[PDB]
Amino acid sequence: NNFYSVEIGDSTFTVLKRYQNLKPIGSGAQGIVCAAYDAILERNVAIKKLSRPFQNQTHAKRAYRELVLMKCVNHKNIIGLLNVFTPQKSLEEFQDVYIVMELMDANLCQVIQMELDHERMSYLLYQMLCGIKHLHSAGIIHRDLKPSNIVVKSDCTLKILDFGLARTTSFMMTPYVVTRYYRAPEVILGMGYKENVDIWSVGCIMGEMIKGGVLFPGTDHIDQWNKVIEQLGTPCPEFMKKLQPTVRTYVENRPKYAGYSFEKLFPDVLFPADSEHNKLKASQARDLLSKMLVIDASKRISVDEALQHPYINVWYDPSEAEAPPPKIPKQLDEREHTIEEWKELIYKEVMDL
Ligand SMILES: *[C@H]1[C@H](C(=O)Nc2cccc(C(=O)Nc3ccc(Nc4nccc(-c5cccnc5)n4)c(C)c3)c2)C(=O)CC[C@]1(C)C(=O)OC
Repeated sequence: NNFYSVEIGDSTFTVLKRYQNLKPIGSGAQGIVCAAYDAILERNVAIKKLSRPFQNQTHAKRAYRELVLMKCVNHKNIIGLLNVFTPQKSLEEFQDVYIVMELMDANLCQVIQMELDHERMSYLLYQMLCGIKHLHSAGIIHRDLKPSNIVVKSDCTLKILDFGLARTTSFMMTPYVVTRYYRAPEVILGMGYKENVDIWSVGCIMGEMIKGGVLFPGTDHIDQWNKVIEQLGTPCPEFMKKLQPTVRTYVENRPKYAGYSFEKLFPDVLFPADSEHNKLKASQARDLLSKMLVIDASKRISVDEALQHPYINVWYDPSEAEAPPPKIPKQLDEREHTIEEWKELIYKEVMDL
């Protein structure tokens, strides 16, 4: 009726007539989405087709949370929901959901390819830190931040696609993707997490921008773990006492590394060179890299203190940082229910807007 279906993008896509010229922009990140032009609002918009959201229990939990969270999150550095629609008119035959949001030119991974400058790099990192603070403002910790979860436009405006792994494993189900490269020590040691875990992830991304490759490439679960202490250093005794016994020895049992200093791990040579100012802000980069790339969680730099760091404080505007916190309605965002009950609630979620 008011919907038309397109067969390109390797699947039948049924959209409102407002969106036309559907062009596939899908990739390795969770889900396959395409690009289209929304005539009514005169803006190009990316649309995602969620296949079988209630197919299984874990599918619904990830589809349900992101749907309620992106609906009620209002931030420049977090992607937002413009319109939500489903072609089916029946809950009984309800099958698929489509998500539309502001289209962006590329992901962080692509921008990492092009080596950048201090002024642009600081702005990219600054935006990520304000997004985390807004999420931590509502009590949300992502624990899955990665260069493929982060999208940017050509004016270097940064947005975050995923809302995290929620509450919890390095062997997740089909909707999730493990992506262990940018994970913290606590995520791999099962010791527990607080809000400073995300600081670790941006540290690996910032180092990846400078170095040009993944800082800690691990073949398996703990090859990453060996990679971390190989360069940063062996954790000092106070940290090793508090881990649970079964892996506490294993941390102690493996070969000890003194570790490399950040000075030669991140040398000034690749940084911008003939400048002093870039060389000085290279000193501003390494000092903060020191404060976030510490395996000990409790004395890690926080995002609030990271946001007021001289490297990042230059862009400090309270609009992005000291924003009003988001409230989530889903009070039981801590629970699971029936597959059929899962299907009905997301159906009610999509249909009231
Ligand atoms: C990074 C890198 C890599 O392979 N990445 C890569 C390579 C080629 C093309 C792309 C790409 O398509 N990028 C891209 C284009 C357009 C958009 N636009 C956009 N806007 C809003 C929302 C979305 C969206 C929403 C949900 C799902 N997908 C997209 N898109 C975007 C976001 C991106 C990307 C490598 O060489 C190594 C592998 C990396 C890490 C990678 O990307 O792995 C998949």
